[PDB]
Amino acid sequence: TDTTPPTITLPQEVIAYRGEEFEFFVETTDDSGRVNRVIVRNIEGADNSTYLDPNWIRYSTDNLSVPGNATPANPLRTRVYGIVPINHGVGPGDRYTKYVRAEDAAGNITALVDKQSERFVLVIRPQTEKYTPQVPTLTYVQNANSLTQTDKDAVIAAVKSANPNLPATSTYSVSENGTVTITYPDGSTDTIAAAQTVDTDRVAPVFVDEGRDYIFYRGEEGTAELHFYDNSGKITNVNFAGDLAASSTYNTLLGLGFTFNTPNINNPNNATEQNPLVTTIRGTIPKSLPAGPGGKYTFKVRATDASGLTSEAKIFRIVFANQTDKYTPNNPGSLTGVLNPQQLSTSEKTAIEEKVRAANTGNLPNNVQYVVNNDGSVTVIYPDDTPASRSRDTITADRTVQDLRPRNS
Ligand SMILES: CC(=O)N[C@@H]1[C@@H](O[C@@H]2O[C@H](CO)[C@H](O)[C@H](O[C@]3(C(=O)O)C[C@H](O)[C@@H](NC(C)=O)[C@H]([C@H](O)[C@H](O)CO)O3)[C@H]2O)[C@@H](O)[C@@H](CO)O[C@@H]1O
Ligand SMILES: CC(=O)N[C@@H]1[C@@H](O[C@@H]2O[C@H](CO)[C@H](O)[C@H](O[C@]3(C(=O)O)C[C@H](O)[C@@H](NC(C)=O)[C@H]([C@H](O)[C@H](O)CO)O3)[C@H]2O)[C@@H](O)[C@@H](CO)O[C@@H]1O
Ligand SMILES: [Ca+2]
Ligand SMILES: [Ca+2]
Ligand SMILES: [Ca+2]
Ligand SMILES: [Ca+2]
Repeated sequence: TDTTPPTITLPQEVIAYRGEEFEFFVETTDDSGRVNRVIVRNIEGADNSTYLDPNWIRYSTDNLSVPGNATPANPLRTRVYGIVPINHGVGPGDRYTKYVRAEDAAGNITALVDKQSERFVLVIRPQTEKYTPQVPTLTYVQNANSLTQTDKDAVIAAVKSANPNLPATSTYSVSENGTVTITYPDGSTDTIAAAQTVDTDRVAPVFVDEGRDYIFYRGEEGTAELHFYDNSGKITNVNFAGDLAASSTYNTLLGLGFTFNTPNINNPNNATEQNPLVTTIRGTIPKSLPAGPGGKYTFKVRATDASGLTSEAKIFRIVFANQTDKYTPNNPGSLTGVLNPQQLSTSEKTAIEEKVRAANTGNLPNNVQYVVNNDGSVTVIYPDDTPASRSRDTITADRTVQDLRPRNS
């Protein structure tokens, strides 16, 4: 008959964190295939004892005392689980050696032998041994020895952002110099040193487009996109009117009807090199301003970061261009026969103008003017043309006129 007790397989050590749920499994088999009892108990007590302390160590075994419940293929599974109290000690003696016994249906029970038979040690550790926080992105501040509440909130946010797997019940404290204390729910802590959380902001924002000339064609609306970034990733102000000369130029452009829009100025993380802050300048230089050496506005812009560092005044320009600088007429698809190449008739001029018109729809402005000259060359006058800033193209008479005079006999 069966004289062999069941075989019990279980972890020798189970680390359980203070405050948290723990669970592990004990596996029991027997050659009979049936196990009738699995017991977790204190060493103390008579052979029949099932007294077990602490009260929060719990166990359960589904399928007890069922034929076929304890085979090698399908071992009997006993769950050992509980919640460690939040105020349990985590000292070296905060451990429990408890004994697991099993009995088959023939009554064979595993022997209970102090420090030798089947047992586990449940070891209670602080939550900080489970969690290792990651360093945040550096927060750049005006004074790393005296953080503002805004600085501290930013460090906490950057620590929480880099630590999505820490307990949600974890609290964060930032000291005057940026040292971060993370307090887990059991009162254990981690520290992130100030060197890994904050540094002094010593670099003013950068105007990426310093020195750039933005071309605006007279009489056509244009835009200029200006880009800024800071080492902190944040700009708080862009200032085109930092002194009298700058202000004058700025207000002159406003006077022409331009707009300046920097929509992300109040957003966080609005100004990195990869994703810079963008100021868009939109407007039209009217034709009443001529192009030429003086046909320009030289601006000065400054940008300030959240620590109060303001860049030097940095130059960019708007430079005016005539429309002829961006348009090139297409020649007519055929020449027009002329009886007298030195003096076209009205009908010949009309025919040329029509061919030049047809060749240029979709290319030149719809409000260009064509003047067919007496020799059949065509003056193209763009709508920004003025006496002070002529804006024109010429199509030569070899591209428009074909002499029809016969050849001698
Ligand atoms: C009460 C007594 O003297 N009993 C002895 C008995 O001693 C127990 O033997 C166990 C091993 O079989 C352990 O060595 C027990 O020590 C520990 C443990 O379980 O590891 C030490 C831990 O530090 C302690 N944990 C805490 C938080 O204090 C636990 C705990 O007090 C108990 O597990 C109760 O939950 O105990 C040791 O106490 C053994 O020596 C037998 C031999 O026959 O004689 C008496 O029964
Ligand atoms: C208008 C004025 O006299 N402002 C002076 C200021 O002198 C200005 O300083 C600017 C640099 O910050 C430019 O050098 C200004 O010159 C230009 C320019 O912007 O490039 C010359 C251009 O030809 C002119 N454009 C047109 C279409 O006439 C512009 C334009 O007049 C201005 O930008 C409008 O404000 O100006 C230069 O004039 C400087 O001298 C300060 C010192 O306190 O005093 C006034 O603000
Ligand atoms: Ca057996
Ligand atoms: Ca830790
Ligand atoms: Ca900065
Ligand atoms: Ca042209």
